[PDB]
Amino acid sequence: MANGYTYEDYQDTAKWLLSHTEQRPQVAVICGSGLGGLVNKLTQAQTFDYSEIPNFPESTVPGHAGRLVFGILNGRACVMMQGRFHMYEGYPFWKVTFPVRVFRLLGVETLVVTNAAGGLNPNFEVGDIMLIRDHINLPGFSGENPLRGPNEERFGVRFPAMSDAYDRDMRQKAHSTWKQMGEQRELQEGTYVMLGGPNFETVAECRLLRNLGADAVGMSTVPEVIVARHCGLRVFGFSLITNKVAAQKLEQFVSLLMASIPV
Amino acid sequence: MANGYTYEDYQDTAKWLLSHTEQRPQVAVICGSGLGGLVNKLTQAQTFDYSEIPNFPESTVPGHAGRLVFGILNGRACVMMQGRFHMYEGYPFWKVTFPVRVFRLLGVETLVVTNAAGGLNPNFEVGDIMLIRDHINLPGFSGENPLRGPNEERFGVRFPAMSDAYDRDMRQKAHSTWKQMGEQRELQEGTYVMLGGPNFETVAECRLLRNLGADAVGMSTVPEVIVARHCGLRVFGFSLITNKVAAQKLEQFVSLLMASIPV
Amino acid sequence: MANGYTYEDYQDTAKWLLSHTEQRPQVAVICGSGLGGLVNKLTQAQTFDYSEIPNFPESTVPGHAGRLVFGILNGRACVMMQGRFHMYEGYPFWKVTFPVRVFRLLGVETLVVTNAAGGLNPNFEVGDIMLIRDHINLPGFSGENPLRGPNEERFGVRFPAMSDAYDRDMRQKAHSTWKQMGEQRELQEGTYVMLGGPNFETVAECRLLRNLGADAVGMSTVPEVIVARHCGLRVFGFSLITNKVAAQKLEQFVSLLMASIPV
Ligand SMILES: [Mg+2]
Ligand SMILES: [Mg+2]
Ligand SMILES: [Mg+2]
Repeated sequence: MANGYTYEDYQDTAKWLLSHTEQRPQVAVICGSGLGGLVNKLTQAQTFDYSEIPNFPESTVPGHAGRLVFGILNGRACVMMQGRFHMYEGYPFWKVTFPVRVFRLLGVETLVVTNAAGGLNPNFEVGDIMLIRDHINLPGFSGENPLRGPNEERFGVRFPAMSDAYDRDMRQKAHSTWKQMGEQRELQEGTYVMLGGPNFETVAECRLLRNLGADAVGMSTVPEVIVARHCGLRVFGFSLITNKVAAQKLEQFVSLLMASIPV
Repeated sequence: MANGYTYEDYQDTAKWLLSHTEQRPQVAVICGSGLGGLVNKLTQAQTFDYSEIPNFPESTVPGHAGRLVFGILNGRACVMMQGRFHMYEGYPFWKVTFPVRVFRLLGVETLVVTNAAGGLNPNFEVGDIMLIRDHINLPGFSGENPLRGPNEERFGVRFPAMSDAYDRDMRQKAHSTWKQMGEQRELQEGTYVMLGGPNFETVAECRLLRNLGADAVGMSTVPEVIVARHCGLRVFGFSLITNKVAAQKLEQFVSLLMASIPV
Repeated sequence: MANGYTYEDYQDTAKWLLSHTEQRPQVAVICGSGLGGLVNKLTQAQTFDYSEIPNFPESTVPGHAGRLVFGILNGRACVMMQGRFHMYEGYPFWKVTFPVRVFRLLGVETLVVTNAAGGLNPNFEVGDIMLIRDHINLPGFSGENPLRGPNEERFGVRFPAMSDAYDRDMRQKAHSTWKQMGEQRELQEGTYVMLGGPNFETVAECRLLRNLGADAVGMSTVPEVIVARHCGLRVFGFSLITNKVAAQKLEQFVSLLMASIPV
């Protein structure tokens, strides 16, 4: 589906935000299912319901508060999406990813994505935290892509590379930080595969996905990462393994990682 | 694509049907390609062309009569779709699956799906009947799903499970019944994979599908099963292997199975 | 997505072309990325910008000139698409494939497709030329197909076969011709897989594709081949391996092949 937002639309929203808060975050965090508590660590917090922000889509899924919260996390200025958007809600990817481009226009340089996923790797257990090393974009194979349509050169190039999407340096930082935390369970890492949803997978589908090389499965994140890389944002993320085919722990982990982010 | 039918639309159609026949079926059967003769076993039959039923889509494929027939099959009150709808016809899944929700609103509790499929399992031969044990929804991987869009809580939940889609008890019943039939060829069973169509598969595609764990391939059924499970219908079905990459026999088989359906 | 062009639309465009040139090509060639120089071998050339041809879509990708050139190539009357259309540009397949049906209505009998692709087969090296033996249509698995919607019987059948898409005889001709050329590097051949794009693949995606049996990957061609076969055109093509996950050479090769095309 071709994008319906104009560059000016993104700019209008960014301007509105800049004129409503003194906060100037360099980092943006998208909180997935059951990860909304991450905004509780914020100091000097300022909240905006998605409904009050011009052009913003709305979270219709339970567990997704639908609020944009600016604040200081571990001495770092951040902006968090307390809840996100999903294709299964009826949103084309250009709407699901709208905030990512707005963040770039606010001066954000790093995007942290989080989600709740089903574990396909047999070595994963419920409660595991998997650093996303790579992804498999199934909807993208059929053309469902947030970048579909005329390319906005002011954001990025026509054919963006995706092989280096998840920042290697941050991957290293995450592991070092996990060790400083003294966690008994090792920090997992792997490939996240996105499918449309909303129904849960069949066994045949799960076997298929695992054999495709996927370690975790979900219905989000990938489109946001694609748009982030297209506009030049540094990206890193984690999947909270909510079941085998921790949230508070991940929030703590992300808070410590703020200190490791460059700039 | 987001659903265009409102709950009331389904209700209007169900009401129209209830006011045009005294029949009150507990079972619904969708007859796929070359399986239209199944309506010939019906007693006290009452037919409605899809064109005369408010809100109903139309069968444009040859071999699909495009008629809804109520009647008694093996002493069981049934409603049969003599012909179905397919995505390749240009129908979004919310239109392809419209009748399933109407059946639920008529008081139907069990849905039997049938189709003609190409055999991927090398042990299948033309004329084989494969009980559907599981499915692989390729269109669903890219987001093409009848459940896409706002969830209608009056039908079902936001994230329905699909791993237990094909009723285990009916699976057992089917096998016992097949044995009572004294059939020389064993009743096959496996995973059905759906793809969009309308063109037939290439060899490379067939090898791919088989290696994905699929036993049979077609361009229908899966969306109907997803909608059925979402609204709570018991589901079971069969693929008539029309070629290696029986109709009358399957009709007889389905007639006997009526006695095995609960309620 | 259902086709938006009527049979008459294709006919109008074909009529316009026939009334603007004396050229009556029996062969059509679609020049992919970096293959636009092929029109330089044409004698008695007549060019039409896509923008001046009624109903024609427009090439928005760099390297795609967006011109239709009629001319004589190796004593053979040809019509070449100097640049093509892609789904990632925002075009549904029925627009991407519009020219193919116009060519059929001009009296064209053979379609030669070319593209630039990434090599998945580990035995391929940059600069390799891969004769397309078969394809894997990922978008087609989810229903994204140029044939989706009501079937135009005046073009072809409802369920066209695709297993024999790439003409075997031309495959043989290509190899014989390559040998006459005295090329030191062997002519490769294999399966081309199409995905939507526009972003480049991740490593996980590349491993997946290779394991699916694909030898080369790109974001075009497959839809054109499907439409060509549907309307009865003889089809053959090549992928120029532009990188491992020659243009002038391929142009020379295609020029020699004109003599091998039947009729
Ligand atoms: Mg404040
Ligand atoms: Mg009667
Ligand atoms: Mg001239």
